[PDB]
Amino acid sequence: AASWSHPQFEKGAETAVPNSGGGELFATHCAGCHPQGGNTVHPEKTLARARREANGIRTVRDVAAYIRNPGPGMPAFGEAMIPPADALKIGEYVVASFP
Ligand code: HEC
Repeated sequence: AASWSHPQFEKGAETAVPNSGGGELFATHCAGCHPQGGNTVHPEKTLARARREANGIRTVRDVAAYIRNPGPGMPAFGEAMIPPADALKIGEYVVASFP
């Protein structure tokens, strides 16, 4: 934006980003408390499939919903921090990763 800079018709360059990967997003937002799918804050609440499913957290979209209003000691993630597409990726990684 110099004095001589011209108007543009082009728009939306800002949002032309790659889709982030689930593993990286997990490492960034979750692995601190859930390393290797465990739980360092509440030891009984691991991400092991049977345990997630005991509370009805069965699918990718169950994960992506759970993080919006989770249990004590876990922060809630709203949609500015973890947009819907990113929530799905994190759900995918949880389901693909922790038996
Ligand atoms: C620590 C500050 C946490 C961060 C960051 C994340 N989680 Fe978490 N998680 C944490 C606690 C203390 C608990 C137990 C809450 C309770 O009910 O007592 C959990 C639980 C989960 C679960 C399972 C819920 C259940 O079985 O009832 C899941 C599926 C889960 N957490 C996923 C998850 C994801 C995907 C995160 C990053 C986006 C994440 N957690 C962050 C502690 C913390």
